[PDB]
Amino acid sequence: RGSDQTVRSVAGDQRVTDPVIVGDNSILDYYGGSNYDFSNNFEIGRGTLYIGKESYFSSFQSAPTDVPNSFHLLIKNTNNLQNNGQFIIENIKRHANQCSNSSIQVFPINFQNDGEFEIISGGVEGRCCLPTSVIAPQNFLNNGKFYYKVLTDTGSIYSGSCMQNVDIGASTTTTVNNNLWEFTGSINAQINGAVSGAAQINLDGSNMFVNANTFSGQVVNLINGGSFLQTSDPLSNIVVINGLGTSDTGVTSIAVKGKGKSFTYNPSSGIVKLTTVEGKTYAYQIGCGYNTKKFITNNDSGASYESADNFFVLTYSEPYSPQTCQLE
Ligand SMILES: [Cl-]
Ligand code: NA
Repeated sequence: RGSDQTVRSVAGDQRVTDPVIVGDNSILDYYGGSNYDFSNNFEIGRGTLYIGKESYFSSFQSAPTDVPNSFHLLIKNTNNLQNNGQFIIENIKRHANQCSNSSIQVFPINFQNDGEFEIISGGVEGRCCLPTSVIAPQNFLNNGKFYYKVLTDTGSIYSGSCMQNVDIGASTTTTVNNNLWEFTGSINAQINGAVSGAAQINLDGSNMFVNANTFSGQVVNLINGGSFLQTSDPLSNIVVINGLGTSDTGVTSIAVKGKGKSFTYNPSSGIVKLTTVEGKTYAYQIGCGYNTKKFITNNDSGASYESADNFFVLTYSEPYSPQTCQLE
């Protein structure tokens, strides 16, 4: 060969009380089990930690394995989770046409992600997969990439009904995002704790709900019909939201809790202001290049977003086409 390489491939349920240490050029493949419970530290180098229903080493053309379609991961009482490599969690049983009985609960005191953290969850067309997924370290520091994808039992993106609720943060936690979040497929990302830093969040067909009172430094990009929704009272900061428009890739939207009273858009500043009947005004930076006459506003029950909250919804009837702002 020439270089070092370690592969640990470990089948079945695991109750892990020792530290999880993955070296550089090393892969630790926990697979097959229905119950995973970790309670000590994680030190992931420039290698891969994989926890999933199918082995990391299985492929598109692999025969099914006789494991239950059930996947429960708990990380709790862990003091430190440090990821410098790839950390993948996947609940999908290949070629199963039932939803996994699945829960993911990630509650380490500290989670520092310097590499890639990816969660892959199954959706099934015609079914309604709604697994439990809570990512709420007391302290979450993302210097790398946090991907959440909902895929079919063969690995294509799932875009159907049953938006999977993914709780990110909690009322006491602190999240700093300094690089990238990307949520792909039928995901309702519930941002339930404070987020600060300087980062991008890509919503590829997904919905993100800003439910907390601190959401700063985060630029949001709406792709393939993704939507930004805010349920908390207006933020002091003007959130940047790119991609509002209508194309054949979908209709993206921006929505604020309540019922619409009015809106104003300044084509020389890029700021749109949405005012609700209760008198709350939400300000967002959507870019210059929009024609005020082509905005559309509606009230929604929430059902279009698989929410129970009423929303005042802003859309735009032509494609996203940003321009540089000019006062003129
Ligand atoms: Cl749910
Ligand atoms: Na409602």
